[PDB]
Amino acid sequence: CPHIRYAFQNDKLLLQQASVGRLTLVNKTTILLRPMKTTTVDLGLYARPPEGHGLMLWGSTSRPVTSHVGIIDPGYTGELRLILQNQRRYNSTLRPSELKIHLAAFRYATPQMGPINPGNVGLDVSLPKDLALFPHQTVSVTLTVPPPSIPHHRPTIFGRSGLAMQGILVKPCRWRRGGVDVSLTNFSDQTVFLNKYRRFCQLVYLHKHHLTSFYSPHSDAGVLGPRSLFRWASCTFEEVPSLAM
Ligand SMILES: O=c1ccn([C@H]2C[C@H](O)[C@@H](COP(=O)(O)O)O2)c(=O)[nH]1
Repeated sequence: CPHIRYAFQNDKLLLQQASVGRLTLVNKTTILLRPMKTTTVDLGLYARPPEGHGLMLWGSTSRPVTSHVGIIDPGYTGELRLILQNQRRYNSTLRPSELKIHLAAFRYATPQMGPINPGNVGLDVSLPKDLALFPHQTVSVTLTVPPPSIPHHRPTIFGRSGLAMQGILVKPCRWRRGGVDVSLTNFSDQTVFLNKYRRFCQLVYLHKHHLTSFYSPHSDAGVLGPRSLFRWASCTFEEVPSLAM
């Protein structure tokens, strides 16, 4: 893996380290999460993945907060943001050091082809039926028609940022042979009506090397869960201050 070029400037976050292909930031200040609303963290972070790679952005905390897992497209030169949701019906705070923010790369592949719909990592997946997502509840839907097989890669499902901003998170998961149950959780106070054919998540083909059952400083259960640990590419971070905007 060639360098991940990056820039970082934000006095409210600490760069903890950039090690074995993962950069980790921590919050220096208290972050307040209102209930029933999105909290976004403007990271002051910019990054460009080497050829053949995308970037994965995720948050980790033991507090009752759920973060969107962000798929970062290779041509994206804007600022990175972390999108957070409050699990509780009261204010939740992340005191300094309670939030870790991780960025790391991965190889991905793209099929040439609803239900599965310019350089983006993920292909949009459409809703097979209308769903009403009531406030503070989860709704699940099954995708059974298998996506194209790509040698040495594994299909996986992630959310998109647009729905995350409206309080709707997708739990990322592997799309195995036999089908996948996709769970959408509404962290808002508003019932959201998603209609048939609406894009609701994205299919991403990770190189098989990026899923492992082994725990180490090279993998993390925070992305797709504890069965399918995410093992990022072993790239080097290279600071390029000019990238900051
Ligand atoms: O958590 C995220 C997810 C995405 N992005 C940026 C990088 C992506 O290329 C772009 C669009 O993301 P989606 O709408 O496809 O999620 O926004 C973020 O800053 N944070």
